[PDB]
Amino acid sequence: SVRFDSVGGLSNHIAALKEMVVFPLLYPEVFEKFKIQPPRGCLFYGPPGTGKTLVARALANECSQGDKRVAFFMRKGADCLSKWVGESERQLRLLFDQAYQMRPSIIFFDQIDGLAPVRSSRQDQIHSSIVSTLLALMDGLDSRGEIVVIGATNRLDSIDPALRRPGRFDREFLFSLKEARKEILKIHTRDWNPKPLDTFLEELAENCVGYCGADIKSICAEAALCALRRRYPQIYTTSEKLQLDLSSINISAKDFEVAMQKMIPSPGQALSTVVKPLLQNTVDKILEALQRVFPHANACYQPMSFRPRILIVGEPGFGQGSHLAPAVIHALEKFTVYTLDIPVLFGVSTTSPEETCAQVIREAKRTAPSIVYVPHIHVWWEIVGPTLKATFTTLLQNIPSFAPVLLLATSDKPHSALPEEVQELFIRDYGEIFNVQLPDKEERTKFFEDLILKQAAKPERLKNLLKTVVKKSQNYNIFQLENLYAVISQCIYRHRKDHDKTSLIQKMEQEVENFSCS
Amino acid sequence: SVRFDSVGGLSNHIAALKEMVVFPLLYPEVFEKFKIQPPRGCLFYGPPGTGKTLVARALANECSQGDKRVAFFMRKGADCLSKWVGESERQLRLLFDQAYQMRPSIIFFDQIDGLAPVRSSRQDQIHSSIVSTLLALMDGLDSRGEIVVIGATNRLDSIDPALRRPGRFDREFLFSLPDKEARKEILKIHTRDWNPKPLDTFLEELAENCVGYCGADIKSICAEAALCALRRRYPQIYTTSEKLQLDLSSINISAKDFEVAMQKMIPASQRAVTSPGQALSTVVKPLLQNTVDKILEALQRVFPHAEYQPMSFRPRILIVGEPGFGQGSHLAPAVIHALEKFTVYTLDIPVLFGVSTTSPEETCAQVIREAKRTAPSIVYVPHIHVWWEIVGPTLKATFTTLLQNIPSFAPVLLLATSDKPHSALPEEVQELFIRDYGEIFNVQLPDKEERTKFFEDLILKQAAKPPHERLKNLLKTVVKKSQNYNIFQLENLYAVISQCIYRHRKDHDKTSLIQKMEQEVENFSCSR
Ligand SMILES: Nc1ncnc2c1ncn2[C@@H]1O[C@H](COP(=O)(O)OP(=O)(O)OP(=O)(O)O)[C@@H](O)[C@H]1O
Ligand SMILES: Nc1ncnc2c1ncn2[C@@H]1O[C@H](COP(=O)(O)OP(=O)(O)OP(=O)(O)O)[C@@H](O)[C@H]1O
Repeated sequence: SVRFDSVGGLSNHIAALKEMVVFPLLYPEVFEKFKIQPPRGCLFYGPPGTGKTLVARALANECSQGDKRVAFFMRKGADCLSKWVGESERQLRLLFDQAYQMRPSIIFFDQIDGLAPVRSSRQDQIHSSIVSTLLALMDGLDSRGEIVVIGATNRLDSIDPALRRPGRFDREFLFSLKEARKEILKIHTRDWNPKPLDTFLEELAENCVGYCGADIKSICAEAALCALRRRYPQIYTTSEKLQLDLSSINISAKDFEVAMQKMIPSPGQALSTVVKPLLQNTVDKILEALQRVFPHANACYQPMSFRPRILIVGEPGFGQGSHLAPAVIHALEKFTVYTLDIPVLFGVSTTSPEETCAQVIREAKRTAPSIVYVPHIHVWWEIVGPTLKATFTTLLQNIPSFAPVLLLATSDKPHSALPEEVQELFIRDYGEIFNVQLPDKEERTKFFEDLILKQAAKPERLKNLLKTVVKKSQNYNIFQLENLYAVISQCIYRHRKDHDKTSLIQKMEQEVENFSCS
Repeated sequence: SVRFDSVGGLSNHIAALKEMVVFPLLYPEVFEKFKIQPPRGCLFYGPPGTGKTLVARALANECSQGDKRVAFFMRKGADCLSKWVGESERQLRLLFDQAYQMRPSIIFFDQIDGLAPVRSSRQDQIHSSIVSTLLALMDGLDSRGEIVVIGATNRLDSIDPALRRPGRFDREFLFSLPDKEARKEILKIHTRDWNPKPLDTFLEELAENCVGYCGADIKSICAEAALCALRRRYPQIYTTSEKLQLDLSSINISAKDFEVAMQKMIPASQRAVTSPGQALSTVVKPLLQNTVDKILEALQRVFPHAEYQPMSFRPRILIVGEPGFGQGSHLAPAVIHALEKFTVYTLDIPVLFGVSTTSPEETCAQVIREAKRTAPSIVYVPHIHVWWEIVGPTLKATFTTLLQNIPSFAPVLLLATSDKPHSALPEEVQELFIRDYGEIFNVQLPDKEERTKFFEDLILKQAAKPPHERLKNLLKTVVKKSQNYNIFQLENLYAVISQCIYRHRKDHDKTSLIQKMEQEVENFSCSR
């Protein structure tokens, strides 16, 4: 039922899997020209929840539909278990021949852990002969095509070590657990009478942090199930269905949100729904400046730079590391990010801090371009020992000059107050230091539109009130603004069940005048 | 016998279970359009003695004598094992087929771990064969409709994960320890058929005390008290070989019997651990209940999540009082105990250093991650004036940087107490607590009425029982002369007066010790 249309996000995995597995089986005479000798053993491995067997079934559909030029047999290495001496043994030679009498073919082996476990002194002589003669079945009945052994498992070490030898089972395909999620939401709701809004589904996928595929459909089914709970609360404690129209179970804005809150669900995090219209301008500005310094976000017509470096400096309480920098990291996605802070350096024992400080830089060198994050450099410099500072400096210096790896750091004290070793590390004469500024008047004006007023009247003079709140908030930092918002929004809850107005507005207007934060 | 009546306190897993057993048999239409396909395997788990077998017995009786007809089939741990090589796996299939031929039926398995262990290569192969042949015919349950198999176990871990899969066992029910309202129902249930029915106010007065008990513990004390009353009424029976004569009507159960019965018993869950929470003793309650109330209402004002959705923003608070004001030894345990149902993780010197082989930063890491996992949660840090001047700078930096990562609106409270005032407190800590948040409380000395009530029980009520105005004068002068004392000194004076009262237990006339009482009352001197 799936022909590469119920798969979301896997734009690059498909190209690799088809080119090195199916195409050599789809076009075997081509590789006779150069003698590539493609491997005869392939695997699907990764964390659970990646949907490994469905890909094999899709390959079966692709190969079977047509002229039957390449085939596929579906097999499981966990239901192929026979409690007899050698009866499950014939399954592979017949299968490696049944798929060979009608070759080419791809044979899937789900959970080979049971059919071919680790033969040992505790395992049955049955399974001992099974595994021995079984590896004899595969390494002997291969090496000329056109059978490519594809298997799946949850753990890589759950395989008999004699299987993974030269000239035997070799290849491994990494399946991992957000760009896939838009495609997933598009696909899995292909036939829905209450078709949700595209922004509705995008918010759904945004709020489904940590889910991998199956639970993505599970939440949708659960949302429908609780929709018929909420629209029809009388389903409990009622007689047989007498009059129920099964069309008012339509999913609206609040249905999935009440559905999401009924189960438990990196230094990059976008702003909240309340914070976005306050710092979005500054995030865009810093992104633009970074574009200017860092062009990656002999021969010409190729981007090049000289040691990408940048420092965020702002007065404490300006949210330069509390809200800005993780947001910038989130905005500059599709690049590897690697932090270096105290709980990641001292948070693991059985290792010297020097032992991990080299691994991050080495592996970020491997995957250039990469991002290294060092928050609160003004305090991180005074916690490490004398050797760590020197090791950090030498590791940073050993980078190539034209390597497009960016150093991102944030600070609280002004640049002129830092230790001198930091000072002769940034080039303020260049574009390497960015300043954070207080929000302007429009942002503060638009920060209070929702509560004043789009929900208070939900079942004048307050406008003067409104401007007074702004008339005092010219020079308050982010934390004071947000705490003020929370304290005002509390009173709105305080009189939910008071239809009579002019008494709640009195208490709001007297609390705002009473709010002293000098 | 029992029909869903004696089972009280849950009231929620019964509704979802008749929907499993009865509703599909009566309403085969709601499951038609939506393709509901209700699940067929339930997995009872939880700490022992909280149910999960009483429910099975109630269900068995309900289906035996409810809507005819449903059959009950049950095993005891591991009975499929036989001596021969073929009957070990054949009896299972035989009884399973016998159950299928008797549709409809219900299958009950208890002690799953005794028949379905965790498969591995470090154990015998016969168990591997039996678990495989068990999960074989279980997977083919869709074809053999109207067959439901349920399981009762105690250890979640000791089950092979291969069975805990959609297709075999996709549903689990957790049976945890009961709460106050549920305990009241349990006490009402187990004393139901008592001829002098006790009054309800006594029942929840008692149920306030029971904090760690379960079903079995609650049941047992109702027999312990009866035997204690039996002993109290007729203490001539034990040292006797021959039978005697009893009237059977002089026996009556009083509150003292319950008190002494609870004295010797120990809660089942606390036979290997002591929780970091205590409630005020009876002698102290009329001296700090008001302040516990005021702290509770203030924290409710700042942290309203304990009253569509209340909003909170990094709730914090710090109780500050003089050294002798009992802020770290009485008030904080009271606050932690009055806010039940909240998982609280503590953090003090016997926690960071009280454990070996683990550097303090590691322990802080597990603590903070597990406090974020189950929110709302409480972090306990007592004596912050001392916890801070002993730890290394690295630990301070880790502690400060690891709580800045929290979601702003999460209902996570920081709880701490101090002995020095806020101003003298280290400045680099004072940024965590800001006055406009209302995070600062000052414990004050109790007023005149509180002392008057505190000493009112000793005099003049205890000094009146055989084995008046002068006592009023003595109370007056004592209440006057203790107007500048802290909690420790007050309870010390209480103790010395009580001891002097004890020392004249056998004096048959008063007025011989009133002069004593007054004389050591003057002999008291503390001066802080
Ligand atoms: N990434 C995914 N995309 C789509 N469907 C998925 C995904 N992951 C899981 N599913 C669905 O949930 C089911 C559970 O996956 P599956 O059991 O095959 O994975 P697993 O956790 O490795 O378990 P096991 O190997 O024991 O079967 C799949 O059969 C499929 O229906
Ligand atoms: N909610 C309850 N109401 C009344 N009695 C209860 C309750 N929970 C437990 N009990 C008492 O506990 C007794 C036995 O408990 P039960 O066998 O149900 O526990 P279990 O956790 O399944 O046992 P175990 O783990 O030891 O196998 C019951 O006979 C009953 O007296």
